[PDB]
Amino acid sequence: HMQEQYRPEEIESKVQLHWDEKRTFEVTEDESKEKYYCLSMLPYPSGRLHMGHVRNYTIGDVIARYQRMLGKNVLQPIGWDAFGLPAEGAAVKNNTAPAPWTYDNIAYMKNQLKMLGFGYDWSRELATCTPEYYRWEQKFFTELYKKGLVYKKTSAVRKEIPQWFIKITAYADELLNDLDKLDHWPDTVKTMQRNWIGRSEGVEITFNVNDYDNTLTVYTTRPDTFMGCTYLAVAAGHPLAQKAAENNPELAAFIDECRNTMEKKGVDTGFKAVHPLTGEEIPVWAANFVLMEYGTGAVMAVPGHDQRDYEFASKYGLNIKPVILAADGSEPDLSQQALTEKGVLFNSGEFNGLDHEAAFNAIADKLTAMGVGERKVNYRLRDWGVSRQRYWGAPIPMVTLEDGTVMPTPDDQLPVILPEDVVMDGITSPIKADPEWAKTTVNGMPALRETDTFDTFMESSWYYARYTCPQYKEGMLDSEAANYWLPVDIYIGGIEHAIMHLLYFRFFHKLMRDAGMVNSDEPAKQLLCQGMVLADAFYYVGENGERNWVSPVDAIVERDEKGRIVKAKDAAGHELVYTGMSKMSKSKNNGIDPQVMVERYGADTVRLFMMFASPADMTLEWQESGVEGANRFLKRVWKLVYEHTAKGDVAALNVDALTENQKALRRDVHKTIAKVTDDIGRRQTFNTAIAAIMELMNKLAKAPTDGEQDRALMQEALLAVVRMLNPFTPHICFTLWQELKGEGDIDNAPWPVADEKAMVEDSTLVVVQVNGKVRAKITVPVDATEEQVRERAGQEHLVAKYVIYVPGKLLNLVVG
RNA sequence: GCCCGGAUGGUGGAAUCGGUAGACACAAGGGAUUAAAUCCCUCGGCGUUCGCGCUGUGCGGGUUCAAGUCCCGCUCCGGGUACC
Ligand SMILES: *P([O])(=O)O[C][C]1O[C](N2[C]=NC3=C([N])N=[C]N=C32)[C]2O[B@]3(O[C]12)O[C]([C][N])C1=C(Br)[C]=[C]C(O[C][C][C]N([C])[C]C2=[C][C]=[C][C]=[C]2)=C13
Repeated sequence: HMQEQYRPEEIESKVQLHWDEKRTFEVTEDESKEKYYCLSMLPYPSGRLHMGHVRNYTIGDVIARYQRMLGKNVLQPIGWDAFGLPAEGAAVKNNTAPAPWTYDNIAYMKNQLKMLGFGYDWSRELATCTPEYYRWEQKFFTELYKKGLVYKKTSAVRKEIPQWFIKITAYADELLNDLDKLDHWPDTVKTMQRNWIGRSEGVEITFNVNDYDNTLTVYTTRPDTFMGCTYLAVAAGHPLAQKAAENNPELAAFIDECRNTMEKKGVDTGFKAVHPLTGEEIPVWAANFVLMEYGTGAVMAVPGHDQRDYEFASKYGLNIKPVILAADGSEPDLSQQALTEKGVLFNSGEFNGLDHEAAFNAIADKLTAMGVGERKVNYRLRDWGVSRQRYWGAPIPMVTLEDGTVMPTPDDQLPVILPEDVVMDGITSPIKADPEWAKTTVNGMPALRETDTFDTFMESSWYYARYTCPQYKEGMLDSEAANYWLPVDIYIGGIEHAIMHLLYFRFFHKLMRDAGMVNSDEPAKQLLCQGMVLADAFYYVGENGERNWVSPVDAIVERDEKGRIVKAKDAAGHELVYTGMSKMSKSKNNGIDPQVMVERYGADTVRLFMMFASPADMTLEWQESGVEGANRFLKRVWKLVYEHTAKGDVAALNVDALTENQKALRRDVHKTIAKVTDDIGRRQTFNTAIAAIMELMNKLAKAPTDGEQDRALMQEALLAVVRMLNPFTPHICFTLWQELKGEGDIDNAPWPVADEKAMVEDSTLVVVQVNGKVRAKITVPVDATEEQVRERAGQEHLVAKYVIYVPGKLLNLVVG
């Protein structure tokens, strides 16, 4: 009783309900099956899904459904990165609280994800704003504090705000070195992490300052140039600069100008530091290019060999000394710029003649012996600031006794619950505004608990591991369950997370490994960064000179003979400027609502277009015509199955009794199976895999369907096609598999395997070239020798008119 | 300015660690059909006797029998970034 028309509104919600009733995608830690952990970055509950979520999650679902078909035990989890700033403002504007707003958004977006047919294990679903989740990061933060990895300090955000830090710098070498294990991670992401880590090898040099109580220590990556140091430079916010700023209004003004935010700017402090090797006095200047946060907040200036110092000394008349020769051993030309390149020393006394590595070592060694030097490794990577002065976050489990002592919240008081029934005044966090909230009792003593909450990247740093044991009440992780599934096989997300989430979850993994929780070094094997979804963008210039962005749907376009947009207007008469394909946005007004598209064409059409239009890691250009083309293709697949099943049951296929035509058509079915298998599994080229299925569908629509063996071959092809399309379009394929009388549910059906005997080509095509230009195309047996292929090539008349040989492919003959 | 990318028909894209350039789809133009929609052929440019011939992967070069693919440049494009 198959329907003639393909109507997704009659197929999809029934097929989705079936997946919920049968718990089809719910998995456990089954040791008899090879596991596969396919993860996609968890969504933030903003209210509605965007095309970027649809692309990310379709990619993940294609892999999870295919890996299942190969007989693997697949974990495809989903959850909600539910804490965050956008709930705080939306609660105020909508006269509600961040919690019911978030839970309403989770419920609406969850329905949207189900309407897309993503095969998630919904029993492992998590909301990171529930105490059942954040209680484990609170307990883990108390353990890190006891391990010496957590400290508090006032840092600059400009306001100096006291913050909680986790020492990520204690793991920097490992984060850096373990990038060489990440062969299935993109080079871009790895480069961004190497650069963001910024490992640096140098020397700390300490100086004595005349009429100043403390010493002054600088950090240098070029100690070889120490004899060409003519002055020192400190940050504006540096202690020495602030001491001198009292008897200096010129310096006091500069420090304030710096605080109230590539040109150089500086004021001489008036302090004189003594060069440890010459005993000479050099001035100490306050500089704008020196960061207080990096190293010691002070540098040694060698204007002759550092370009920042060159421009600083040239502007302020400071001394520029040459101490490094140019590559050819000649003295450098410092009249226009600094000599940056590393080389042999001169004007360096006992250090003359030493090459770069020898000069670096000898000067570092000499100073180290004198007590005024020591090698130091610094990192651009700053410690992880994890606290926020915001309400909608997980409470920090730290307390301050009346004693003045600071300690973690005791285990028997965990979790520190964030109250959800609150009224937001927009100005202050309800847990800060109510003075009684922070008043607690710890170790029998009155205490004030932390009112700052964790930043949301704390919950996203370990969610991937919590999906392995989401209802485990005895700890953060069940090591047995975690190690069964971890590391993640493929993590699908965006490159925009390279140096934030993609680095924090690597660090968090190692902390868990070092706590005994996991037995692996890295959280994810392969990282697949999907590209942005693009849409056309138009704007008109208003009478006031303002740009008003118009949605492409609202643009009436005029095209040339070659279909390119030549002129465009809107229904109001405004002349539109087409800007091309760009990132979807609210500023550009060109966003496409995936819910509008799923209701218009069905989830399978939307799913298939996004996998077909472009390679997963490249940008996708949203085109209405391309989505309609995908819709038409699914209707052609439906039509071929409708007509085939309308002819009743089929006979058993006999490969031994096949016609020359019937065998060649079967060979194309099996060669397609092999290509689609390699494109989805090994290459991850879903577009070429869908193209191969479309090419085969074109052939099947031309094949005869009258005759026992024609109908039996068509049965083998339609059962294979429906299974190959299933990861992309699971709802239509679930239904078509039932119409074709396939065994069980297509979700539990095996992935089609190519019959090696069906793909034995008895002959091959040899392109015959003479001087590289193709002149002939011949057909020779696959078992033929080179002599047989050359004799047959010579027999061709056009070849005869006019020696490299590739078996079964090419034969080129250079003209002599 | 720096870093890392990228450049193939009218468009998205294919050609998988050199060997038939443009698969597959969209757009367009013919065909069936009483406008839309769907189905069926044609389709890089130029020339053509309509058979095809010549050329063609941003621009120059190099290795090679052979380069879209590998290497060095120049131009244009894109994302990221801020004296560490
Ligand atoms: P990092 O490690 O990288 O760096 C270091 C350096 O820098 C400086 N500093 C220090 N500290 C500081 C702060 N705080 N801020 C700012 N800055 C700073 C110093 O300087 B040096 O080293 C160090 O020393 C010397 C004298 N000035 C020198 C020279 Br003679 C030369 C050079 C230098 O430095 C530079 C480096 C930077 N960068 C890395 C560069 C580059 C970039 C890109 C490309 C290439 C290169 C110095």
